[PDB]
Amino acid sequence: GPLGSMEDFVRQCFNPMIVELAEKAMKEYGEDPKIETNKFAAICTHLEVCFMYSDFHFIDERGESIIVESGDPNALLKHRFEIIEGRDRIMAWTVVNSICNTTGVEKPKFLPDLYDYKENRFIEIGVTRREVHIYYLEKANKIKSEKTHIHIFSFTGEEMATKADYTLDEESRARIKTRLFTIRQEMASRSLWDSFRQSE
Ligand SMILES: O=c1[nH]cc(Br)cc1O
Ligand SMILES: O=c1[nH]cc(Br)cc1O
Ligand SMILES: O=c1[nH]cc(Br)cc1O
Ligand SMILES: [Mn+2]
Ligand SMILES: [Mn+2]
Ligand SMILES: [Mn+2]
Ligand SMILES: [Mn+2]
Repeated sequence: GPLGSMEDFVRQCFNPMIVELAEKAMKEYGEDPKIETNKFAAICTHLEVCFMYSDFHFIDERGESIIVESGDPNALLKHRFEIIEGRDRIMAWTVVNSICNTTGVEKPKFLPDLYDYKENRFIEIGVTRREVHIYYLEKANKIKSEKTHIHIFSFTGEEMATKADYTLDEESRARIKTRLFTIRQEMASRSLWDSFRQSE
């Protein structure tokens, strides 16, 4: 088949909000999305997974975690997760500091992806085109904050999480895995996958 451009793929297959946040992040770190294109797709993918991990998860009036998949959550519901990824540096640390000095949870050395108000911990999300165990160890060795929970997804459906604690129900994680499989399949139709996989 014809070889498509990763640029076209990203713009067609991700929400404009996600694409814009990804471009802003790459700029901040001095990478050009029109040149590091496999990286731009990876950043979008990771951001989307962070959002999906958060979606539909609330804390109810009794303080219990619940799932609301309709469009309207009753006004008394609280989002279960704080999303750190996607924010610029200053705002991201502002949010982390607020959580920390409030909940008593200790300050991570690197910006994590999420904070879980049910489990009372930061989460680092990872999305890998390689074996989940290898990537898990890489993340763990990088942060070693060792209060930060790590949850790794691969494009082929494997997961690895700290202490075999997967935080979410199967259905939620299935949504994420389905999305990753969709991304892989579409890239493959455009002959973009092989190179995207090998670039990590
Ligand atoms: O948190 C980030 N680190 C590095 C890159 Br490139 C993009 C991010 O959002
Ligand atoms: O937290 C992350 N930020 C950006 C990238 Br690319 C990967 C991450 O795990
Ligand atoms: O995730 C990010 N979003 C925006 C900026 Br600027 C930097 C990030 O790491
Ligand atoms: Mn809301
Ligand atoms: Mn970021
Ligand atoms: Mn992050
Ligand atoms: Mn991450």
